[PDB]
Amino acid sequence: MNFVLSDVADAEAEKAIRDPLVAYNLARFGESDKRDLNITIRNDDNSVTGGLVGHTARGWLYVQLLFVPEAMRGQGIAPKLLAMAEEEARKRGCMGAYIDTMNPDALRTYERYGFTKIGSLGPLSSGQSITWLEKRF
Amino acid sequence: MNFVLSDVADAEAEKAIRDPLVAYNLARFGESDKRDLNITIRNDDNSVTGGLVGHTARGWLYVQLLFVPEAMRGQGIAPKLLAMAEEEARKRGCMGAYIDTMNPDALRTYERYGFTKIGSLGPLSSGQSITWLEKRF
Repeated sequence: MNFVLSDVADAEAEKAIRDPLVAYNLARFGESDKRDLNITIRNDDNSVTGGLVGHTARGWLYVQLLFVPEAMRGQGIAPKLLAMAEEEARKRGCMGAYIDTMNPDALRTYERYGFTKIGSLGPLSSGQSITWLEKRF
Repeated sequence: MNFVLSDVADAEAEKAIRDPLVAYNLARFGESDKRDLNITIRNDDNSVTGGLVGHTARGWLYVQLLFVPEAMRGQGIAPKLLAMAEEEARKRGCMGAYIDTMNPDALRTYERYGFTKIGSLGPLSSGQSITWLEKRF
């Protein structure tokens, strides 16, 4: 058996590791019910300028990406995206949400919104920390 | 400005949110130096049967996926994959590694290896918890 180290992206190799791990997790822990949850912010010509990317699985919303366009900052837009995601997650029957960040301004936004820190690590090479937060419904 | 909720995967929409967030993070927090780190376990005909998928960024190794084939379990293979990843991460000048799991047997493996819990949440709908762990070099 050969153990091969690589530093390049490879879709087929990554799939060949992900698929059996997913199958293993299904067999052991039951259905994940993984379902995407995105909110796009779109201008007059339907272009995506920002939004939220996440998903619900195993009763929890994970927010993966959130971007607010420069022109729309300081205007409750990030909280609006979080509120739209939470509303949809509650509809799907979720028990809570989680989120992570290295940005102190995003961290403040999430905390004001109602997330509570669950752990952190750092520093990163650039001096920031990663913080994980949850919000139980 | 239109806020559009969706529950289907969309590469172009997700890219249109990820790219400016990456550009924002570069401008504010400097270079990430994101670099893939994979280890494939390959049989005699070069097929991937398992391995580790991760990356290094901002001084830290993140292990995203780890799968050991059924025939190779209870044989120090998951620790071997972690050791190969750590060796490469140290070479790249990383300060530490982090990892997460909902599998109590994977959690035990990671703890024995030398990871230490940084936080957790749960329960999930299926009854398990998510645990995050770190290992500082």
